Amino acid sequence: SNRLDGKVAIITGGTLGIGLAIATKFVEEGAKVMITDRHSDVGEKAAKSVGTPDQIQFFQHDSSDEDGWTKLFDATEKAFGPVSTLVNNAGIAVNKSVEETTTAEWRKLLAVNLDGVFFGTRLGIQRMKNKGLGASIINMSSIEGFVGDPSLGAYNASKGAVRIMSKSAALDCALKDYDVRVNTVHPGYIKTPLVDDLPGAEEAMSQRTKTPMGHIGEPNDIAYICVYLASNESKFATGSEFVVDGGYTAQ
Amino acid sequence: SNRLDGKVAIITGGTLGIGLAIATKFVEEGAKVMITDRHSDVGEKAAKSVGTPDQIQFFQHDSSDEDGWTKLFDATEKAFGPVSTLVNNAGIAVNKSVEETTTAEWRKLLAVNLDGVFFGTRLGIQRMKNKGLGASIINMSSIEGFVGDPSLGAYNASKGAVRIMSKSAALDCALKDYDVRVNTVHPGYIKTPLVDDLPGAEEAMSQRTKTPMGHIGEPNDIAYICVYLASNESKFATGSEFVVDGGYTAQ
Amino acid sequence: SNRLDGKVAIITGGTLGIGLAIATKFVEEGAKVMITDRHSDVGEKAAKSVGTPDQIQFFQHDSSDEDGWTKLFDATEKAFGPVSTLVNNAGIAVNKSVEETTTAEWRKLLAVNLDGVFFGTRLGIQRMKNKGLGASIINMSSIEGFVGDPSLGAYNASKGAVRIMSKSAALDCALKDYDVRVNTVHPGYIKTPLVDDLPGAEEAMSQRTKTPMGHIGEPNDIAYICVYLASNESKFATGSEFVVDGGYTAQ
Amino acid sequence: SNRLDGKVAIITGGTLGIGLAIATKFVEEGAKVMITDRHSDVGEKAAKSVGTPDQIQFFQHDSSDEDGWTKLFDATEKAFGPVSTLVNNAGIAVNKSVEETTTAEWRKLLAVNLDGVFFGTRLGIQRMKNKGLGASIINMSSIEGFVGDPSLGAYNASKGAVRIMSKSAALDCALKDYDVRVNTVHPGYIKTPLVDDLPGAEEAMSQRTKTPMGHIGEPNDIAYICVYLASNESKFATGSEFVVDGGYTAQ
Ligand SMILES: NC(=O)c1ccc[n+]([C@@H]2O[C@H](COP(=O)([O-])OP(=O)(O)OC[C@H]3O[C@@H](n4cnc5c(N)ncnc54)[C@H](O)[C@@H]3O)[C@@H](O)[C@H]2O)c1
Ligand SMILES: NC(=O)c1ccc[n+]([C@@H]2O[C@H](COP(=O)([O-])OP(=O)(O)OC[C@H]3O[C@@H](n4cnc5c(N)ncnc54)[C@H](O)[C@@H]3O)[C@@H](O)[C@H]2O)c1
Ligand SMILES: NC(=O)c1ccc[n+]([C@@H]2O[C@H](COP(=O)([O-])OP(=O)(O)OC[C@H]3O[C@@H](n4cnc5c(N)ncnc54)[C@H](O)[C@@H]3O)[C@@H](O)[C@H]2O)c1
Ligand SMILES: NC(=O)c1ccc[n+]([C@@H]2O[C@H](COP(=O)([O-])OP(=O)(O)OC[C@H]3O[C@@H](n4cnc5c(N)ncnc54)[C@H](O)[C@@H]3O)[C@@H](O)[C@H]2O)c1
Ligand SMILES: C[C@@H](O)c1ccccc1
Ligand SMILES: C[C@@H](O)c1ccccc1
Ligand SMILES: C[C@@H](O)c1ccccc1
Ligand SMILES: C[C@@H](O)c1ccccc1
Ligand SMILES: [Mg+2]
Ligand SMILES: [Mg+2]
Repeated sequence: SNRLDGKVAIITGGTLGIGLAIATKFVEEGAKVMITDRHSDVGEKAAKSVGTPDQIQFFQHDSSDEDGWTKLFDATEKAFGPVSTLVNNAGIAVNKSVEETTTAEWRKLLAVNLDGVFFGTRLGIQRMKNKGLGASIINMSSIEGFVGDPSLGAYNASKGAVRIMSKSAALDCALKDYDVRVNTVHPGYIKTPLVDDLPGAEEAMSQRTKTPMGHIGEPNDIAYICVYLASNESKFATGSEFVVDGGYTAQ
Repeated sequence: SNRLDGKVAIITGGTLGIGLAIATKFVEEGAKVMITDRHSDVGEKAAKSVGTPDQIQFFQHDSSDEDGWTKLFDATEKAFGPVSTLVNNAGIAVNKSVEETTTAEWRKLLAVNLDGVFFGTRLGIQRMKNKGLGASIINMSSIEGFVGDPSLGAYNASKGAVRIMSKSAALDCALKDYDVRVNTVHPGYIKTPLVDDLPGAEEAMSQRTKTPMGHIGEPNDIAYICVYLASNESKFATGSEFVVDGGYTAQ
Repeated sequence: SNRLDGKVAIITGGTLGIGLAIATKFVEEGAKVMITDRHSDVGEKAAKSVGTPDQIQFFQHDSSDEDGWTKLFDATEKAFGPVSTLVNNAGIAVNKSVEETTTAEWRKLLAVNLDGVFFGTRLGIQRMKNKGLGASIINMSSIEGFVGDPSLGAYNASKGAVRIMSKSAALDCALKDYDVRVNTVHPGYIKTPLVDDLPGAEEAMSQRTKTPMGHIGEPNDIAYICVYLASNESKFATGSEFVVDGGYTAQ
Repeated sequence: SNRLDGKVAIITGGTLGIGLAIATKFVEEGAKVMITDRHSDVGEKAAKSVGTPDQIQFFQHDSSDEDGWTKLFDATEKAFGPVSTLVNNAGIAVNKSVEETTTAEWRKLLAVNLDGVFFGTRLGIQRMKNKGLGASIINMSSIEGFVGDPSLGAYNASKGAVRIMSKSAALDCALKDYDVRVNTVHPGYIKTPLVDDLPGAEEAMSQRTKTPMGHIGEPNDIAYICVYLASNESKFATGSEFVVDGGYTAQ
């Protein structure tokens, strides 16, 4: 209760799975939230399922859309006042090795997972700096920002990029006394309705050679680390990586 | 409020600075706490300053004392019921390079910072495994478990050891379904009454070439990450390192 | 002598500084080498300065140019036989924070430093797999693939991407028995004619708070680690990062 | 040929497996070598198998024996002149989890793997500093200095300690202009006569979920990275970790 009192958050890809759980817990802790998706049908339903409009709203936007990012911040501030918190959660995957990645696949994934995170981080710093908000940018950067996977080549590129670009942003914000922190969160495998629709995936993710806990996580596992990072409890954490992975990367 | 309801925690070196703040926040969140120190004069005063005995007690014990560790767990369970949470926070430093470290200094520091953490982790696993407690062992492993410092040679050895030994323990507990998680916390420089008594230290720690935020942290900065790790909010986090350092290691 | 006997190497940006030294040592160790640059005036002069045409040639190509990559491999094989070794060394920098990076700057840097490395790695795997060549792809991925720099935001993104994308490629090549290794090299600051033309840069790079050795490196420092990685001496090294930085990242 | 001309090296545990291969390649490259073991029967045979006495000798010494370390340096200098190079390779393992490690096991393993490496590094700095030797201390610090293993608890502690203590030493030597570098080498699984005597071990080590190359390494794989680190080719490498692991840690 009340751990995010006063905060105003944007959560990209906030309509499903991890993003939806972040949104849910953010509201529970007193934040106002704007969630996004490119699909209005998913997004309108998502917001109402979490709370009322004084709590949470939806804004249609593809995170790869640079100009839209500006529209999104303006809509959030109109609704709730100045934005304090940004969670760059929208992302896609391609199940190709580097060798078998088409250039179109490469460009499409980087547009969402890398360009989109850049656009959001850049704008967030500009919009949040120097306002006494206790501002926090949380970038989703994966276990696949630490280790490779032979069939996630472009995804690995994007997650390693986010991991280190976030450090750059963290450092500049700290050195300039901007009152903006930047950190990354690195989920392991998480159970969602989507993973459920991939036959055998959860079982495969749960083998001990993959996740030593022997099972995969839940959306709220990622929500709770995001609450900590969004809150003023984490006012001395910047430039760091927060891993919640069931032991995946420990072996 | 209530984030640690039902938990029973031991915090070594829990009478001052970081440990005292962990203890304070743990009680605030509903945990019962046993704090330790080798000095009874510091410890008795510390516990009363935080809460009443149904909340928090003191047990005299040097973490390097293997047999005492057993006494400590028994006293904690007598007071509060079965222990769920262990924070291995006791530690010392020597301001010597590797070259200038005496063997006596080496052995003394390893006895507290490495042997003590081993004894606590080993016993904690034995005492906590298989009880449905949502058990959590939090080992303090420093920014100096990631980077070297030319004048902290033995300290660096100890912190690197804790960092990776904790992964081992995490993995075995996960693979065996013990219901015990093991993680490390890595503070940067934190302001305490002790740092204050070291002339020039805070200023030195606050230079941008050291801590990019331009200031050092506070004890509660470490308390709040420990609350997260002790709580069931972090049930999918094991084998990982949680850094709260003002950007120190990001550059 | 003879450590690269039989090898046929492409070195992008092989006409100056680090790339030129890699080329020089590669020839000295028996490799045939094709160096590239987008500028024919630099490139033709560079090759002749190292050796004769049976040893080393130049091919004009911007590493961001996807179609050219194909032309480059064909020209190298025409000259020297099947390519065994690729050093993705071409790169650019922008001295902007994330906040102050224009979208045009972002795209331009990623085109060279990320897309170019992807194109080369992807093609190299296809062209080198399954030929008994002891093939090796060496990707230049910087100290700035480990730590952030407040004024190198896009560069940091690119280097973190290369760092982890290379692991993906390494893993897939290993799992498929392709006889291709992929590793990254991470230079610290190196003295070149270019650094010399940046007033104050070497001195700034040589402060102990930056490079603890108190001086910066030389091009041959990077050449020698590349010889090791190109050679069959390193036949069990894949998916790893090789740092040569004067201690920069150790503190 | 000649890459270690003039060098005088001590290699602890230099009589078998990895250490023996390091010794072999060091002699081939022009170094004089003193190898150690606690067992004179293994050691005398080992030296003669590599070369003559003007090349390589044996000195009986347990690396956990502090006073002996002094005897060892004196004997090496008597034979060959001032020592330039130290490879701290002696080590033991215990196949126990943290939970199941006895205190006697803990102390015994730390005595060799941690205390021994400390004693050698400390003495090496004192004996090598300020002599224009291009001195290099190479500490064997394992894949198990990066990742945990549930059945190698004490070993993990020791290897994480070596990993970070070496950074400390590297930094102090660099800052003080000692002309001593300190780096760590991190082998994955390597085939030796000992591994061969552990039924099923190589096959187990070679599963793709362990070593993605699908096989384990050979002793010379570690020898060649040590030649690079001992040589002046690596004069700008200090405080770094060199991993040769078949992809083990990349996934
Ligand atoms: N689910 C897992 O097992 C898992 C594992 C590792 C990492 N991750 C990462 O965690 C993050 C969140 O996962 P998730 O559960 O919300 O994903 P999800 O699999 O449940 O669904 C995909 C999500 O991505 C968002 N999205 C995709 N493309 C978008 C675009 N162009 N614009 C805006 N939004 C877009 C959608 O809103 C959607 O919620 C992602 O970045 C993902 O890469 C997830
Ligand atoms: N204060 C900082 O700036 C800082 C910076 C980096 C890391 N750390 C680490 O954080 C942890 C906690 O710091 P702190 O503020 O509580 O320390 P502190 O400097 O305030 O005081 C030392 C603490 O260590 C404990 N301690 C020392 N030796 C002990 C022994 N033999 N047995 C039991 N307890 C013992 C004491 O209880 C005391 O509270 C330590 O492990 C320390 O190494 C602290
Ligand atoms: N010089 C340093 O201090 C330093 C420090 C850290 C990292 N690095 C990295 O090391 C690598 C090599 O450095 P360097 O000394 O050769 O660089 P350099 O500064 O001496 O010169 C730039 C080099 O990049 C190449 N290049 C740039 N854009 C290119 C393009 N579009 N197509 C083809 N080639 C292109 C050129 O051939 C040129 O040799 C680079 O990737 C750089 O990012 C260098
Ligand atoms: N062989 C592998 O698969 C493997 C895998 C990972 C790490 N390592 C590490 O690599 C290093 C070298 O391996 P190896 O092949 O030489 O070992 P080995 O298994 O072949 O034989 C053990 C070696 O350790 C030395 N040794 C053990 N205790 C000693 C003591 N008290 N004093 C002096 N010397 C002692 C012996 O000389 C012997 O050569 C070791 O530190 C080991 O921990 C080996
Ligand atoms: C790593 C995770 O995001 C994932 C990617 C592709 C397919 C399944 C899971
Ligand atoms: C790293 C921190 O624990 C410290 C150690 C010695 C002196 C001051 C601070
Ligand atoms: C990191 C190195 O490549 C660099 C980048 C920009 C300016 C100077 C040096
Ligand atoms: C990690 C390696 O040194 C090992 C340890 C114990 C048994 C087998 C192999
Ligand atoms: Mg640093
Ligand atoms: Mg792994």
